[PDB]
Amino acid sequence: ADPGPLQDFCLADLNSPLFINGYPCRNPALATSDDFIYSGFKQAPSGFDQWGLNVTFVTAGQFPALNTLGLTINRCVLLPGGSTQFRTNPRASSLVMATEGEILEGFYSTNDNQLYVKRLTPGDLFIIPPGLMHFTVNVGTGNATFYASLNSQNPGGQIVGLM
Amino acid sequence: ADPGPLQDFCLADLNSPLFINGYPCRNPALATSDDFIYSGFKQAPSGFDQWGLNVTFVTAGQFPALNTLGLTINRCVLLPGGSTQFRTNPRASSLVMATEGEILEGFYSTNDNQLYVKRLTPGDLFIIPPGLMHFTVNVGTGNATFYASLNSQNPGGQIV
Amino acid sequence: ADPGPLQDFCLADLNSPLFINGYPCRNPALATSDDFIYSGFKQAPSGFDQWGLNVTFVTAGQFPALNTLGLTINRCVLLPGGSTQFRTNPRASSLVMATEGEILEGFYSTNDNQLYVKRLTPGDLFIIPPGLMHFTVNVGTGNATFYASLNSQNPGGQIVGLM
Amino acid sequence: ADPGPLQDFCLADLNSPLFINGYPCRNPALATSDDFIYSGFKQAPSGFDQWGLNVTFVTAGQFPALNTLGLTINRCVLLPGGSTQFRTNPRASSLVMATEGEILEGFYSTNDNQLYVKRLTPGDLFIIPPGLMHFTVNVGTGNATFYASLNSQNPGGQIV
Amino acid sequence: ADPGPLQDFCLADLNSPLFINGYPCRNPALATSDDFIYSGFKQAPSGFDQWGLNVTFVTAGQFPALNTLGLTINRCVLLPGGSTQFRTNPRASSLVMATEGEILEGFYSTNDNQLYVKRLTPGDLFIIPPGLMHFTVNVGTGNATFYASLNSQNPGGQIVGLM
Amino acid sequence: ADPGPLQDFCLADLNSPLFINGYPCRNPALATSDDFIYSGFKQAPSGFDQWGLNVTFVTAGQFPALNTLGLTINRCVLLPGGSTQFRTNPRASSLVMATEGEILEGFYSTNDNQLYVKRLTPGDLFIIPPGLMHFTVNVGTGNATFYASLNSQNPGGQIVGLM
Ligand SMILES: *[C@@H]1O[C@H](CO)[C@@H](O[C@@H]2O[C@H](CO)[C@@H](O[C@@H]3O[C@H](CO)[C@@H](O)[C@H](O)[C@@H]3O)[C@H](O)[C@H]2NC(C)=O)[C@H](O[C@@H]2O[C@@H](C)[C@@H](O)[C@@H](O)[C@@H]2O)[C@H]1NC(C)=O
Ligand SMILES: *[C@@H]1O[C@H](CO)[C@@H](O[C@@H]2O[C@H](CO)[C@@H](O[C@@H]3O[C@H](CO)[C@@H](O)[C@H](O)[C@@H]3O)[C@H](O)[C@H]2NC(C)=O)[C@H](O[C@@H]2O[C@@H](C)[C@@H](O)[C@@H](O)[C@@H]2O)[C@H]1NC(C)=O
Ligand SMILES: *[C@@H]1O[C@H](CO)[C@@H](O[C@@H]2O[C@H](CO)[C@@H](O[C@@H]3O[C@H](CO)[C@@H](O)[C@H](O)[C@@H]3O)[C@H](O)[C@H]2NC(C)=O)[C@H](O[C@@H]2O[C@@H](C)[C@@H](O)[C@@H](O)[C@@H]2O)[C@H]1NC(C)=O
Ligand SMILES: *[C@@H]1O[C@H](CO)[C@@H](O[C@@H]2O[C@H](CO)[C@@H](O[C@@H]3O[C@H](CO)[C@@H](O)[C@H](O)[C@@H]3O)[C@H](O)[C@H]2NC(C)=O)[C@H](O[C@@H]2O[C@@H](C)[C@@H](O)[C@@H](O)[C@@H]2O)[C@H]1NC(C)=O
Ligand SMILES: *[C@@H]1O[C@H](CO)[C@@H](O[C@@H]2O[C@H](CO)[C@@H](O[C@@H]3O[C@H](CO)[C@@H](O)[C@H](O)[C@@H]3O)[C@H](O)[C@H]2NC(C)=O)[C@H](O)[C@H]1NC(C)=O
Ligand SMILES: *[C@@H]1O[C@H](CO)[C@@H](O[C@@H]2O[C@H](CO)[C@@H](O[C@@H]3O[C@H](CO)[C@@H](O)[C@H](O)[C@@H]3O)[C@H](O)[C@H]2NC(C)=O)[C@H](O)[C@H]1NC(C)=O
Ligand SMILES: *[C@@H]1O[C@H](CO)[C@@H](O[C@@H]2O[C@H](CO)[C@@H](O[C@@H]3O[C@H](CO)[C@@H](O)[C@H](O)[C@@H]3O)[C@H](O)[C@H]2NC(C)=O)[C@H](O)[C@H]1NC(C)=O
Ligand SMILES: *[C@@H]1O[C@H](CO)[C@@H](O[C@@H]2O[C@H](CO)[C@@H](O[C@@H]3O[C@H](CO)[C@@H](O)[C@H](O)[C@@H]3O)[C@H](O)[C@H]2NC(C)=O)[C@H](O)[C@H]1NC(C)=O
Ligand SMILES: *[C@@H]1O[C@H](CO)[C@@H](O[C@@H]2O[C@H](CO)[C@@H](O)[C@H](O)[C@H]2NC(C)=O)[C@H](O)[C@H]1NC(C)=O
Ligand SMILES: *[C@@H]1O[C@H](CO)[C@@H](O[C@@H]2O[C@H](CO)[C@@H](O)[C@H](O)[C@H]2NC(C)=O)[C@H](O)[C@H]1NC(C)=O
Ligand SMILES: *[C@@H]1O[C@H](CO)[C@@H](O[C@@H]2O[C@H](CO)[C@@H](O)[C@H](O)[C@H]2NC(C)=O)[C@H](O)[C@H]1NC(C)=O
Ligand SMILES: *[C@@H]1O[C@H](CO)[C@@H](O[C@@H]2O[C@H](CO)[C@@H](O)[C@H](O)[C@H]2NC(C)=O)[C@H](O)[C@H]1NC(C)=O
Repeated sequence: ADPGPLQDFCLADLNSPLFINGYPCRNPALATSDDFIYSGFKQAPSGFDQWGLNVTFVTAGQFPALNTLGLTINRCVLLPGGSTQFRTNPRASSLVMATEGEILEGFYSTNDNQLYVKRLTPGDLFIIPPGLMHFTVNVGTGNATFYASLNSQNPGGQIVGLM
Repeated sequence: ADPGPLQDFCLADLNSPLFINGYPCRNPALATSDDFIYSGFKQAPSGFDQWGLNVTFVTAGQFPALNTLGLTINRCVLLPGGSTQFRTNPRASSLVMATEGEILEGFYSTNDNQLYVKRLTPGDLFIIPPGLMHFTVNVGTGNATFYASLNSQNPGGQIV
Repeated sequence: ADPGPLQDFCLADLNSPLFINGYPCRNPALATSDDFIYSGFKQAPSGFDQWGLNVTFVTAGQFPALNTLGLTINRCVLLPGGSTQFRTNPRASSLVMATEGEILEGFYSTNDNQLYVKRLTPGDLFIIPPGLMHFTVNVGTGNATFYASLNSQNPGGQIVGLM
Repeated sequence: ADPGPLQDFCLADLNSPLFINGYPCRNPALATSDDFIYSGFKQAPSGFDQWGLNVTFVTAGQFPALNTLGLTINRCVLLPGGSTQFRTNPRASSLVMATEGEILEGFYSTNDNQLYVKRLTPGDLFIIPPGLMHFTVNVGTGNATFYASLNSQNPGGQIV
Repeated sequence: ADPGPLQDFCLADLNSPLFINGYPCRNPALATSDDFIYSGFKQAPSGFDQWGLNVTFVTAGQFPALNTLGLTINRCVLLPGGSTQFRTNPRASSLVMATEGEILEGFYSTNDNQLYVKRLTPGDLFIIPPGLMHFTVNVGTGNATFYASLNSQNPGGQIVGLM
Repeated sequence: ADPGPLQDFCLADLNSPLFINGYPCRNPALATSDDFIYSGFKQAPSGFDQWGLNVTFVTAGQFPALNTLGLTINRCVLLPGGSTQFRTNPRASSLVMATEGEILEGFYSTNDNQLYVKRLTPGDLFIIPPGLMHFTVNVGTGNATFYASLNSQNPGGQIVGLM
């Protein structure tokens, strides 16, 4: 549901004094190859929340080249015993790929909160419809790592309940 | 640019005799937890094209639960010396994450085909705007693996 | 974010054996004036949930002419002491109009769940961004009534927390 | 058909010197609870046009918090004998709810202007597809009041 | 505002008994090159309305390959003294190109119907925003021909006034 | 896929120092009738590329009134023996109308590049789905002229192969 792009690219000007839907852009003539790579995932999680989750975000706020292009990827690492609590992504679907460890991944539908839940091991994909309450719990040994691909440059994230 | 969903989910009925924009759906009341997991990536590449590329596709055609939900992920594995050739994804952006090996990833803009190209190592991301000509070359020692996340259930792919 | 209409109207065929995004339609040549009125709100709430809320829904599931046209209105009645609990509308904004009694209406943003809350009396409007956790509490005398206008034929509704 | 929002909210800066599709926004960090309520409907109609209609508008121009969020509600009050004349909402559907009095509400399709018209009494809803010519006539004894919910922050209005 | 296509093409099955938003499609495997050409404009206008206008329509109803692809072209020919009356295209912009003769082309805005009117000679373009009341009158000698490009497979057309 | 317009019109301010998705706009109160006509097609092609193609562009970059309104028209003239090479329009469908001369027009699908090719004479239409590789070659005598209608204010254009 992100607005369609009206040109090739439009790098977010993160220090603009203006506020618009999304971000104003830098001069596209000034873009270089370096603007289209993002290397943030090379930094390991620097900490975890009280529930054992670290999220490393890659939205247009972190990766200016994502502006207008409709995509986000977030890396989630769960300590042993860690969980996400109940969360939503208000403005995007989330396609989860497990890459390390083992997790319980589930979402609740809008039909009396019917729960669709599966155990994921590395390689597994799990799709979360937009805005629906979901969770991840680490059920394996060591850390669990998964990547969420979302169809918005800024899906948003909200903690909705605790466990 | 995928049409927005008008309900929670709508699993593609791949055996329907009808043809519509996207796919007709199975009865949502019959959907189970098993319908929202996809395990295709656990199968290693079974072969490679003449250029050393294997693509393992996860569109709504392979993962029915993606129907109406606007996302695709593809796994690409390149043998040493492998290349993707020049390709487009006509109907989606592509966000590439390198996970193994090292690649050259680039795309051409519509302004005299200016080339934006970078070396990617595991962890790096590279964004290809929708429809733009792009390529990947394996410049590392072993196999290169990267995943393309696309904002369509069926972005399409074309060698140009 | 509802798909745009590709013709004047497309009345939901609610007894179709097919399932598609949205609803298949009846033959538009068979539509009559009666198909574009909906009188469900003339029935008073027939009951309330354990927390004192009655919702009378008008989505495309109840009002076939809404199919493809991107709108829903729901009537909410709260008994004295009643509340909605914490809820989301996953796929639409919600514009609330209070018409009877007095309510506390609020939503939480995705920025550390900052709460935006106001007391509403009849005539007041309050806008809930899409997918964001929100609530209504009856703080007046007697029943509270408000109408939610949503920009989807089927916004969805999910109870996300209790109070 | 309103562009999707790219953040939680984006209050219209109505005093901006810039002009863009929609409105530039105020700093979201400065938004308060007061920004998400609108109390304009507490003012009764201050006057009526020659045809006995008063419209009290709530678009993003009046209610800045509606900016990017895709909704509008307008209150229409018709004096006895009043009428709206033939009008369109070019960029949105209109879902009409009658709340006081009795009205004739109708719209014309694009198929030889077939007329779909119904009598509405309080509680009734009537849906007008986007852009289609429509009208309301007061057929009751007192004032008629109805609210139009539209799926745009700025649907537009035109007498045709 | 047409829904985005979810595949390469989707030729309208005009003989389907089903009704959905837009059209159900033929088997894309059966599509041939001939399905993507439309030659209706080789037919001259066969008649004119009360007022001297002939419209030759190319929507998805006439050109099945337009289904899901978001475009329509209409050819309009005006006899001497002919006019369109006041009309709207409810669901699309219209980009008019004059190719023969001379016309007065105008639309009214929603701001108290301010009139934007220009007269066009062959080669000229004039843009009509979506849904806005507009008209064209033949002000030259002989026939006037112009083509309307619209960003919908089925923009719709309505006479709204009589001029 | 162009973002929907949020007002009647929004003429591109091409002299703005700002960069956003699309274009910032001039004050709509200053717009006049002349802002909605574009006469660029009155200029004949001033030159041709290596290969005998001239494109006269009418995007929002040339015709500011197209901004937010979702349409573009391009005129293409091919010298004898001329061709476009393999090209894409990344962000729009293209509806081609041949008006002078004779052309071979084709596009390749994403299904192993199956070729859909037709030859066109004046009046014929041919639809190119968005982003798909396509070409036109002049196969008649003299100049060939066709107009491309695209459902974007800035579809973009890319040479993808050399034929
Ligand atoms: C789960 O994931 C966390 C975060 O990635 C791991 O903790 C991190 O481990 C890094 C490497 O093991 C630590 O960096 C090292 O720091 C030392 C001294 O400062 C350096 O000499 C060394 O070269 C590295 O740079 C990093 O400090 C640490 N980060 C955090 C936030 O804790 C964690 O690893 C496990 O826990 C830590 C506390 C150590 O005991 C590790 O040995 C141990 O593996 C991951 N857990 C598992 C089971 O893999
Ligand atoms: C690059 O990636 C490809 C595909 O993932 C690797 O080839 C695959 O290697 C597997 C071994 O890890 C092969 O499985 C074996 O198959 C034989 C034949 O029946 C079995 O008897 C045996 O028990 C294993 O199951 C798999 O068949 C093979 N697939 C293909 C399509 O070739 C490749 O590995 C390298 O090449 C193969 C041919 C072997 O020589 C591997 O030992 C070798 O590492 C990957 N290349 C690199 C450099 O990592
Ligand atoms: C809050 O809203 C509820 C639902 O609208 C009100 O309860 C409803 O009141 C109706 C009319 O007062 C009841 O219908 C009547 O039934 C009787 C006997 O069956 C008939 O003789 C009569 O003609 C009406 O048809 C309806 O039964 C009732 N519905 C429910 C679900 O309770 C409620 O009204 C208040 O509570 C009820 C229990 C009565 O005591 C009412 O007198 C009282 O006003 C509304 N509350 C307020 C404060 O307005
Ligand atoms: C139809 O709706 C209109 C607008 O809401 C009603 O007119 C309004 O009636 C108010 C009374 O309820 C007027 O307020 C009074 O104004 C005077 C003048 O200064 C004050 O001194 C006095 O204290 C009140 O505040 C209000 O001015 C008036 N507005 C307009 C634009 O006319 C209308 O009511 C009917 O007409 C008016 C003129 C009075 O005669 C009312 O008593 C009468 O009911 C509504 N019509 C009906 C049939 O309900
Ligand atoms: C989870 O782990 C990630 C990765 O280690 C942490 O992300 C890092 O968080 C810090 C502090 O929030 C960020 O620092 C910020 O950097 C920007 C760079 O311009 C600067 O402007 C800010 O003022 C601030 O210094 C850092 O960028 C960020 N790194 C990445 C790759 O995202 C995250 O904090 C961890 N979460 C928790 C809860 O511990
Ligand atoms: C690259 O590697 C992937 C992963 O091994 C290969 O994908 C696999 O391809 C086979 C054959 O195309 C698929 O089997 C087919 O399934 C369909 C539908 O069930 C059926 O009609 C066929 O008869 C056949 O059984 C298999 O599902 C697929 N697996 C996954 C996970 O996608 C791919 O073939 C390799 N590409 C090349 C060029 O070697
Ligand atoms: C809140 O009050 C409303 C209005 O009184 C109640 O709505 C009504 O609910 C009943 C039972 O769910 C509906 O009955 C159904 O009618 C359809 C009509 O075709 C039928 O197919 C079903 O099998 C069933 O009989 C009724 O339609 C509905 N009325 C309206 C106007 O929506 C609602 O149940 C109350 N909620 C609670 C929690 O009490
Ligand atoms: C129908 O009744 C409504 C409700 O009384 C009238 O709306 C009110 O109209 C006045 C004058 O147009 C608005 O005041 C103006 O506000 C702007 C912006 O602050 C300012 O620039 C002007 O100088 C003037 O003060 C007032 O805000 C507005 N109230 C509401 C709630 O919308 C409307 O005028 C009546 N229509 C007719 C035809 O009588
Ligand atoms: C305007 O002229 C066109 C072109 O001849 C007419 O279009 C044909 O109309 C008949 C009758 O409905 C159809 O069966 C044909 O398929 C149409 N052909 C094409 C190419 O569109 C049209 O009828 C004329 N309109 C009026 C009002 O006279
Ligand atoms: C305007 O166009 C009409 C329709 O094409 C012309 O009438 C046709 O003229 C041709 C001669 O070239 C006849 O073969 C057709 O039978 C006529 N058809 C109809 C429906 O009249 C008309 O001559 C044109 N007038 C001018 C002044 O250009
Ligand atoms: C194709 O012909 C057109 C029409 O003359 C040329 O368009 C002009 O190009 C100049 C130089 O960039 C611009 O300053 C003008 O504003 C253009 N006018 C119009 C109406 O577009 C175009 O340059 C030619 N292209 C080639 C490759 O020769
Ligand atoms: C094809 O088109 C070109 C461009 O319009 C023609 O060349 C022009 O011819 C006119 C004469 O009518 C001259 O006034 C221009 O100066 C020429 N311009 C250029 C750039 O050459 C050409 O003659 C046409 N050829 C055919 C066979 O139709």
